[PDB]
Amino acid sequence: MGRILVIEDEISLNKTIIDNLNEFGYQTDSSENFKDGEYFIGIRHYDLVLASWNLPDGDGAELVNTIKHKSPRTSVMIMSAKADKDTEIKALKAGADDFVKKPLDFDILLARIEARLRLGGIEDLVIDPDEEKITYKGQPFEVLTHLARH
Amino acid sequence: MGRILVIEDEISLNKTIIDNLNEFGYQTDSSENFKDGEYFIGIRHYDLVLASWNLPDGDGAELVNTIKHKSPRTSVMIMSAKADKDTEIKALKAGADDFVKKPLDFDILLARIEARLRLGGIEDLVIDPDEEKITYKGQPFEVLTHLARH
Repeated sequence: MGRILVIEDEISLNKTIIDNLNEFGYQTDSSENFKDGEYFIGIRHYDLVLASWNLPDGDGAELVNTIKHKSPRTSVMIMSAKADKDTEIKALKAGADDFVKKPLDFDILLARIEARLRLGGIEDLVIDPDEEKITYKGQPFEVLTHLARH
Repeated sequence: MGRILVIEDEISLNKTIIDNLNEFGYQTDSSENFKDGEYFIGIRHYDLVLASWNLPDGDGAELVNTIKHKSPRTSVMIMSAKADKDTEIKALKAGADDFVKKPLDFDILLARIEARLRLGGIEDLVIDPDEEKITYKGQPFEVLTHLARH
């Protein structure tokens, strides 16, 4: 049960996506605009965050470069009410953590986002999830983690 | 310039994908069968490895469970000469590192696999790429790496 944030201009449509999101218990904030979502990013902590395109605050590629204020202010995931082929390709170039599309079958996205095996990555542990500073001061991998815990 | 291994039953058809692979200098071995590719996995070292389905040695879901001999013998990437909707969904459930599909536009896959921003992850460095044991015995992130190198 992760958390997936919302970046959308339509509260009805963002609730429709929030269906798929909280289908895995994803914490959400109903966005009435792209800016609404980009601030919902900062208001709370989340495991994955949508982004938009061609919204009232979505300036397309200009929004693409804008939303990554210096180092990207999260917004790892993306959303789209269409296939957004060019947008989808560009986001994949950006290596987004996830993404959602309306024409895509929602059962398929349910199975995917619900479980897609998307794995990758104490005395000295200085992990800071709030500031994205996962770190152990000092740092068979499971054995290594067990030794670190003890 | 990485390496992408091949798992396919047709040498010409797999050479078609090998085009996209060596388009980024991906080392390849022409596979005339699923077993051909699964052994090409072991013959050399690679950055990414296709897998198959419904091949002469592709037993579908049975091949899916078979190819992961105990801990998966690489084969992170997958390939398909069709949309393989069920197969694609299942592989995504497996959290594959990569994949290729024939109906998918090859320019799109060129742009993706060429550059999709897929990054993620000395005195004591005990990294073993040959045996997948990336580790530093002792172990700002760039600063940390610089300090470790010195």
